[PDB]
Amino acid sequence: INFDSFFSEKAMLMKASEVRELLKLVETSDVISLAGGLPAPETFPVETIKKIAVEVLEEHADKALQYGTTKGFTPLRLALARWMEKRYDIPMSKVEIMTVAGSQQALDLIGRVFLNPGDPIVVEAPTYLAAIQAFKYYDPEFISIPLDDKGMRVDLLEEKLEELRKQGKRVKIVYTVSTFQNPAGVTMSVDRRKKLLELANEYDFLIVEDGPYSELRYSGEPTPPIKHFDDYGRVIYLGTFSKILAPGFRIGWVAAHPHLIRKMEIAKQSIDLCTNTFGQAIAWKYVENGYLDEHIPKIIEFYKPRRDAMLEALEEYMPEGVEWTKPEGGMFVRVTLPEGIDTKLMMERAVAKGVAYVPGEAFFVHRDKKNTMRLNFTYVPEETIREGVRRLAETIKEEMKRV
Amino acid sequence: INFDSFFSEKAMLMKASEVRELLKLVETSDVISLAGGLPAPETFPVETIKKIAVEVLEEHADKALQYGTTKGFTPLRLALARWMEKRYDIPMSKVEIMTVAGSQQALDLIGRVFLNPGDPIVVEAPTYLAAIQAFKYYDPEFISIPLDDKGMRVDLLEEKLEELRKQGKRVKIVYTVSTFQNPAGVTMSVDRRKKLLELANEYDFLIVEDGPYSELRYSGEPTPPIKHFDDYGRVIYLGTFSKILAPGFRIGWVAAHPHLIRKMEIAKQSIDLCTNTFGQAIAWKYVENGYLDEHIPKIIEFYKPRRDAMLEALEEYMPEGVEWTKPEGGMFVRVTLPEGIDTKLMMERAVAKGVAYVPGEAFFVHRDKKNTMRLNFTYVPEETIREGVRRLAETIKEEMKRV
Ligand SMILES: *Cc1c(COP(=O)(O)O)cnc(C)c1O
Ligand SMILES: *Cc1c(COP(=O)(O)O)cnc(C)c1O
Repeated sequence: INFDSFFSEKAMLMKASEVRELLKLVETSDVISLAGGLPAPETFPVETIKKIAVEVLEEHADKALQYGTTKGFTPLRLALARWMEKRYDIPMSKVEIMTVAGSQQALDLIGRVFLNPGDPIVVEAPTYLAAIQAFKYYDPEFISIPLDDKGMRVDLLEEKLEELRKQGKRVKIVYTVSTFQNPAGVTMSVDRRKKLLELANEYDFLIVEDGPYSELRYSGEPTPPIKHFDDYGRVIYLGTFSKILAPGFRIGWVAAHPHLIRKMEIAKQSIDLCTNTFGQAIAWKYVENGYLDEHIPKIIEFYKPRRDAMLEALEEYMPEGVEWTKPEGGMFVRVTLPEGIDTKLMMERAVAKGVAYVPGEAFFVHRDKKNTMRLNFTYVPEETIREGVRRLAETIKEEMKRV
Repeated sequence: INFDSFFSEKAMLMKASEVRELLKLVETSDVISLAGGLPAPETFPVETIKKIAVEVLEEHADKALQYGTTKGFTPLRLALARWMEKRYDIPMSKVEIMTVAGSQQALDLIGRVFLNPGDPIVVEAPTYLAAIQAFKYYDPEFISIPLDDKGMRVDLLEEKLEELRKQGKRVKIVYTVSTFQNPAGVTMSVDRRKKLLELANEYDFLIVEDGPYSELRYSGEPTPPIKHFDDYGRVIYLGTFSKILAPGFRIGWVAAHPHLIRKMEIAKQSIDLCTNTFGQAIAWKYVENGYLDEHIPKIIEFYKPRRDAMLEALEEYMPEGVEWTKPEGGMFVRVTLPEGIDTKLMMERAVAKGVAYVPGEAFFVHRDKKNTMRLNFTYVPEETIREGVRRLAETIKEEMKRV
């Protein structure tokens, strides 16, 4: 049987050889990996989860195990609306909540609901790889905007929007991981958040704010989600239980205008019918009964030291010519090497010295920048982080000699 | 803000006004609903689920709560391969297993992976509404084939395939809910299953066998899944825990040739990253430790009486001119009224008399047959079923008078 002849056009394109190649290197024996994107299992509130699971099965079995609505388990959606309104002072008048099988599904749904081939969509450069993967399927025109210490360069965005306007072109969506960005670790300043919203009205586009780390600030001044400043529904906010509960439940939520939620709901129905109800019932109690609020500080207390250890090790071992972001939360740090260095090609040399990272090329729509890398500090203890950074520094010193 | 201007072409099309209209009628006060498609909560093995959940959280917390692979939790996939091989004597050489967020996701993935606009796909007439919904998004050309007491009319399929061949057209996929069909309740005979496979080789197409009720036969002679006769990978088998464990976990699985699984895996990654791991770990123990095999007989024992009550009530109260299928398992029965009767229009009259059903028009790609309906017997007790059928019979007697 020739199976290839059955595949659709989009299926013929998609492939994952490069992710397999990277996994092969990262999993090599005797390698300290700083290339992961996973939360630390020590942060999973297992005892709390066990207690709630039992509670749900004893008092809410039928609703927790039966098919649910596509929009999502109402008690959870209501608890999330209340929690968000309170924690971020979000104007809720034009806000409705729907749950999704992880924020990832929201990304795919945003693609289905808003993107026609060729539609211009703005993403940061670099940006979340899974977002690029989700949107690319819909073949939009990717417009990338650089970042700096204060996140997306909204000044450059405005210039690009004007240029596009003059070309009779329009941007439908501006996608931003506004706080503790994956992969850069930078955070959009409040002044830029307000400006982005102004631009959204001026150039009439919608903002997709991915907020997976909104609850994980370890230091610096709080930066309210862009959604907090949204009074009309210009922002589609994506939250997730992945980093504040556990990735396993595959439960995320979308806070947006009813008109958008209804469309996303219709699109979701044919994809998976509903988000898993058992996990939703558990998340319901987790949020409504105060467990989430009690656990967040514990997560911060666990990650902060690892964040500090990585920044301290970089300062201690990295040679001159190397720069890195200073994340005030989240799980990632971006390291930038001198121009001319290809961190993808240097990978095997890093692995040879016992360390792994994610070559930065992948986080760029066109994979045009090659001297950066993403490091992770959540998954490994402080000493391992230091040893890992030490090995990476030697790798870099040697790479710098090549040319 | 004019949100409509942002919606994609496909988003502009999709809508759910008719499902809302039906839900409105079904939920009317004082109505016995035979229009549901849900398993009975009494069949959920709650105590077993509670025990396994605790076990998983005490002994496998990290793997049950952390992000999983897109292909699926290996211990579960291996247990499913073993269980299937044993229970259905499936030739496993060219079979690999991947888990999905319910079989529904498999349907969407099959659409993404195999269907280009205009591609001919065969479905039974009637067929599973959610399947039509999943495939339609990909705009294929629906080719429908009638059913009879022994399922899909494979003789008619062959004639249609020949006609298409002569037209230079080819069918990529033949989708069939081979056992205890939703909505008809009929089952494809073993002779037709073997013939369908022969045709798959002769006309070179792939078979998607949806087997949500493969484990729920209450009477009659066992009919092995079409997959049991597949030695080369012509069949993509879809199983689900929805009717044998609980719909809430949103865990289904796909048993197919590695080449197809790999493509589906790539497509799934950008949709939701992975199926929820917590539910997968629970399903793993449920299957591997023998719970599933012990529970199946209990489900059969619970549903069989309800199946019998509905068939007995139809025979007792239905007027001459009314026919219905005699399901040997599953959850549905198809009732056919005299030509000229529109069960969609009769709906409000049925609701007025205290009973609801699903007008059959929806289960047809073009919604061209209007004298049928789908009844469900799993969700309500025997006496309620009889009272419901009694009210439906009076509704029909009166409808027959109209013209
Ligand atoms: C961690 C993360 C997510 C979460 O994805 P889920 O599908 O909810 O697990 C989303 N966006 C970014 C930027 C992340 O790094
Ligand atoms: C019940 C049913 C399913 C199961 O769907 P899930 O997404 O696994 O819950 C699939 N196909 C048909 C024909 C069914 O009636």
